[PDB]
Amino acid sequence: LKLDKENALDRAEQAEADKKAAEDRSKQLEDELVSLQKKLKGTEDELDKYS
Amino acid sequence: LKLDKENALDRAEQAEADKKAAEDRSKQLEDELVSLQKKLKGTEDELDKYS
Repeated sequence: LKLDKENALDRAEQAEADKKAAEDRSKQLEDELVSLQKKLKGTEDELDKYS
Repeated sequence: LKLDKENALDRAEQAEADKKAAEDRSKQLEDELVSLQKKLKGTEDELDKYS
């Protein structure tokens, strides 16, 4: 039916939306691995300045 | 419609595979962000130890 495709599509479309959300989380987490690594190296560069 | 439950189920399997690859990345990047944060706090608490 249209309801089988709509439910399978709601799963696929929501999975694409969840891929957007999962990608939003993973890309933001990669941006924040850069933020964390950059602030880790901010702190490391500052460790040397304080050391 | 009739085969779009199957096309959208396979699309859901792929979209779930890609949301999962993005989410598996979100988890790996979360583990890395937390590892970087623990190292950042390692360096930040050490920035204080030197400061």
